[PDB]
Amino acid sequence: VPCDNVSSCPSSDTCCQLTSGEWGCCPIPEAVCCSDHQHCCPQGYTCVAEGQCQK
Repeated sequence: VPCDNVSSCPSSDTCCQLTSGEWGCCPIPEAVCCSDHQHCCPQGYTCVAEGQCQK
C-alpha cells in the first residue's frame, strides 16, 4: 500500500494529506475507469452521454 510510512490504509486507498505535516487515508469510493478519462463507472460499465453508465 503506497501511502507513506506515517499512516496505514487497507486495500486501494488514496493519500489525503492535511495542512502539510501529517498524511491520512481517505475512504476510497471504488475509483474505476470508463471510456472517457473525465469520468468513472462501476467495473464492467462505461460512461455514456457523460451522465449515466452503460454496458
